[PDB]
Amino acid sequence: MKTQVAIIGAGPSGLLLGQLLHKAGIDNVILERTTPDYVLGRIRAGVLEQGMVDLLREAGVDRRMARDGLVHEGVEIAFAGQRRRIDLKRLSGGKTVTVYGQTEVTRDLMEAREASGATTVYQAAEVRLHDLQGERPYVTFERDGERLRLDCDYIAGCDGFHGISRQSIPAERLKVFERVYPFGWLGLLADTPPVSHELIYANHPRGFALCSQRSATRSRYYVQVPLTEKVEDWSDERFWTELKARLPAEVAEKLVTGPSLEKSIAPLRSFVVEPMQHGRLFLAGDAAHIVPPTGAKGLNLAASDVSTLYRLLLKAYREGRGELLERYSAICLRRIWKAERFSWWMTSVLHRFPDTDAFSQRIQQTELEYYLGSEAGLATIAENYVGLPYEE
Amino acid sequence: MKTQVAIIGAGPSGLLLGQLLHKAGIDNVILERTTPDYVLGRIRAGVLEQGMVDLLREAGVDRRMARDGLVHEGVEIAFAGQRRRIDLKRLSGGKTVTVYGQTEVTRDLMEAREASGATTVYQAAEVRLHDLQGERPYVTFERDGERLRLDCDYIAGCDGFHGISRQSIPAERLKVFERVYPFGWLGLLADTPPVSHELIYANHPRGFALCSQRSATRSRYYVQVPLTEKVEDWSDERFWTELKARLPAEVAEKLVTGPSLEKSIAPLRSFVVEPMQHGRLFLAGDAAHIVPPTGAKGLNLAASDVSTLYRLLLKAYREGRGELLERYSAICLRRIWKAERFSWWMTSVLHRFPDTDAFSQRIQQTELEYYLGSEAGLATIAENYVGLPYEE
Ligand SMILES: Cc1cc2nc3c(=O)[nH]c(=O)nc-3n(C[C@H](O)[C@H](O)[C@H](O)COP(=O)(O)OP(=O)(O)OC[C@H]3O[C@@H](n4cnc5c(N)ncnc54)[C@H](O)[C@@H]3O)c2cc1C
Ligand SMILES: Cc1cc2nc3c(=O)[nH]c(=O)nc-3n(C[C@H](O)[C@H](O)[C@H](O)COP(=O)(O)OP(=O)(O)OC[C@H]3O[C@@H](n4cnc5c(N)ncnc54)[C@H](O)[C@@H]3O)c2cc1C
Repeated sequence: MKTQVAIIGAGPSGLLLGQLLHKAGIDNVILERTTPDYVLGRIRAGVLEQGMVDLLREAGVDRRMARDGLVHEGVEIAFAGQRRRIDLKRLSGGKTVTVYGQTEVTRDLMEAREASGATTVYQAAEVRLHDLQGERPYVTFERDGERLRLDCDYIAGCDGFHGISRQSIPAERLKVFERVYPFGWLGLLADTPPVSHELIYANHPRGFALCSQRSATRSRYYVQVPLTEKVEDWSDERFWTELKARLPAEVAEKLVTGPSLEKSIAPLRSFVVEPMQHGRLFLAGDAAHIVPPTGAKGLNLAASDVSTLYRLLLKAYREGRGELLERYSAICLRRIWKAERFSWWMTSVLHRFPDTDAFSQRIQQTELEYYLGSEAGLATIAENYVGLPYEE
Repeated sequence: MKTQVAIIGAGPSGLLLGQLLHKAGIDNVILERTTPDYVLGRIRAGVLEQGMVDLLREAGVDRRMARDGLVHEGVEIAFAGQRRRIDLKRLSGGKTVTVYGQTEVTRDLMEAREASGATTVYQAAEVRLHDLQGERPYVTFERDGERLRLDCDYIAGCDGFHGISRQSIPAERLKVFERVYPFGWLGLLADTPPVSHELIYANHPRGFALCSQRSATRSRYYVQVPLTEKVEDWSDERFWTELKARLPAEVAEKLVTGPSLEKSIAPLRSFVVEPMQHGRLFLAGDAAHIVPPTGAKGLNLAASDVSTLYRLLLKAYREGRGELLERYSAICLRRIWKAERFSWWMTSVLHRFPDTDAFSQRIQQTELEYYLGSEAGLATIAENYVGLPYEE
């Protein structure tokens, strides 16, 4: 079989890239290691930037989002007995963020692809990339015991952190930057009304806590835990008690608790690889970089990578301007590094780090006091939170 | 579940390590991504060093090998109209090599493990390593939809070039050395009597050819092909004609051809990673390094890595000398680099390289003439071919 653009991974990155391209008349095939069900079981993201929202509208998959999504105009940070609200809309110049789960975005994209008739091969086992530096690269994979070959012009590696794409580039050609945090996030999804109409990020001595949501009757809560914890050691009962302990009393007493639909621990890390392409292979999303969930940038950076790749592929196919693809990494890395710096900053001021001396604790507290009390400080959080502008 | 040593991959490396350890009283669990059948379908190696042979005897899996294996005392190199034999036995000081297929070695090891009652989990999907730098590392995997956790003290990554082990070590902690050759080997396994009682490595203007065997009625032939070739473009008919064209007439006319049992193309590469361990994780075999098949060192280097790891694990468990494990990489890398240099040398003097000027062609030919005509030159090939001594 042959196609123009072969896409590895049917998560939001690949599906969004594949929708945009198909819409523009560029044939693409998506190869996914697992099943649609497995993909749909990942809870993950809840916060989307305006740029992600417009990209979904452009891809023609925004009906359900425009209806069910919640537009948020502010967020709250609670520390040292105080609760400070950041007016994102006012401080960022009218920009806002949208709360719509990643499961929903994925489901909408999967349905739009299903209907369009575009090719999608699930349970594509043992995917291997070949002739990346040639003019005719190809992908081999196993479907029901038989190994097929897919010929293409370009390959978009949208296979996540553990995908085959990044591994297929000669190690000596990549420079990795990584930071692993000494804690993870224990998340709990419940069918209960959220405790606030906006998100509450909390720095507490016992550790970080976050009050999020998915809709008016579905909440998502998180608490910072050491990497040595096991999810089975955390009953719903234990989670609620711990969460309550980390929140302001007035917030904790208004909390409607209930049994969990999902519970899991996500470890935290920062990771960037440079460059993000090799020959005819271009990395996008988690395949190229990871940001701690604190700044809500992962899925959103996946979106800007995809918007950039799509627009460069359009010029190549439509305008015969293939030389432009060489600019992929430079354009993306600029936005990636700034979003990494913000996610790193948020993570450092909101979490409890092991082995912290007196001076550092005081500086962490002072960072919050200064940034949340200065009009200029608030603006730096707001513009970064809503999302820095996409480069052209 | 808990065990002492968790082993990733049931190829010869993991099975051999697991047999040795079990025999010494150290419990180990082997996790394999595929099925026993898939493992048994890989043809691969045919030449074993004396050190590999003694290691199999020590592991108590040499009955069938001692019976069916063919001990070779010499090899032949054909170039420029000449056929020169290297008397390995005489030039290396009595050492020889043994021809016994890797499929057989694997089958013998699998049966010995089956009988011993030692744990082996096939179709162990989505294997992930955790807490490598801790005192209690663990492995998570999926077996029939359910994700299990395996606790252990040490983890031996014997999962090959594309395994999860090497990928689990922080990229910034490893320094990769790699060379990819512009050609691959098209191999053909036939149920016919070999053309010679010894192997024939041939440098011919059309490219490299190799006459090997598995037994008195089963041969293995190879011809050098560009990376752009597809196995389906090579009929048995086309292979035999090409092979015949690359061999000395007297050899080519004695050739008994026949339909193929197996046909495949293996690309050539040199690859070394330094160090070969991280915390409680130790890499072995193809997971740590790849050598072009020309010098017949891959499986053999896997054996010395395993012999070293086993002996260091024995001191740790039996003698409480865990500090010795830190020496793993230094000991192995010494043997690896020398076997890499030899495999690289063999590859460069026996193959046709694209874009070679007149001077280089003459030097390649002169290398053969000198090394095959000097008693000292012959000895350097012989001692390296039989295998350099294992370090203690
Ligand atoms: C707890 C948590 C909270 C988060 N919150 C936010 C938030 O509020 N906002 C935000 O922007 N980000 C957030 N993120 C991040 C976001 O979820 C990820 O960045 C996003 O899922 C990345 O999408 P991707 O398409 O790049 O890959 P992924 O979602 O990982 O999907 C990659 C796909 O490729 C497939 N694949 C892997 N290997 C292969 C192979 N060899 N062959 C074929 N297919 C393969 C995988 O099965 C998978 O389907 C959060 C993440 C977590 C963990
Ligand atoms: C054409 C050719 C000829 C050769 N000739 C010779 C010869 O004559 N002599 C010689 O010494 N060498 C030779 N070699 C090399 C030799 O075959 C390899 O070095 C040897 O197979 C390495 O063994 P290993 O156990 O390290 O791995 P492998 O044989 O690759 O096995 C690794 C195992 O790990 C499994 N695995 C992979 N990923 C995972 C995962 N995520 N989870 C669990 N399991 C996983 C794989 O399924 C596989 O079963 C030759 C190779 C080739 C290709």
